[PDB]
Amino acid sequence: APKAVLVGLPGSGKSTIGRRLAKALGVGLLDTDVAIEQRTGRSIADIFATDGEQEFRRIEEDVVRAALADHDGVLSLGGGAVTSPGVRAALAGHTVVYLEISAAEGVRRTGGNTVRPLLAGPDRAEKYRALMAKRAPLYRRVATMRVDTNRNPGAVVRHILSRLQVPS
Ligand SMILES: Nc1ncnc2c1ncn2[C@@H]1O[C@H](COP(=O)(O)OP(=O)(O)O)[C@@H](O)[C@H]1O
Ligand SMILES: O=C(O)C1=C[C@@H](OP(=O)(O)O)[C@@H](O)[C@H](O)C1
Repeated sequence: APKAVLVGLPGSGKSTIGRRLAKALGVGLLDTDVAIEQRTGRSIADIFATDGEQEFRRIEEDVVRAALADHDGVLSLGGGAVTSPGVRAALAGHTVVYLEISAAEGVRRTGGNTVRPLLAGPDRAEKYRALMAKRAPLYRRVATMRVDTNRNPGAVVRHILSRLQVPS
């Protein structure tokens, strides 16, 4: 099972922190979005565009569940994976690091030309707020560790490592 599962909104630092945390723990990084792409042979964007969000979530849930069983490193979940009840259920018992970000910094971090089905213009800020407001309690319910990332990646990682190692 994963040493740590990373959850957070897009732009919260999953890929950055994941790479750095993985390195620090001497383990591999798996991103569930990449495994979805690997397994389906299809882009995340095409599944959304053609098949729709709900089929995406079921695929995503299956991939999350397998990864929770087969991956021994740091696992990062796509931002909406916690909207699925069965994903939250499967996360029970795991080490789950919620990377928290404010709207304004998250907006700022997600601004370039990455294709994002649920966060395209115009009005990305509005859309970011709606995703944050809706998902905050969902991230909170699965998290075993809340990490404010609004700090330096290196710092965030030292904090995570520390908190993985010692009693509450
Ligand atoms: N702890 C942090 N503080 C400030 N900026 C960060 C931090 N972690 C990541 N970033 C920045 O946020 C952007 C997106 O980070 P990323 O790791 O791709 O988030 P996610 O993978 O959750 O979408 C990048 O520009 C990255 O440099
Ligand atoms: O917010 C979401 O629901 C999504 C976030 C993406 O993952 P990241 O959070 O890694 O960008 C990806 O799974 C898809 O576009 C849906």
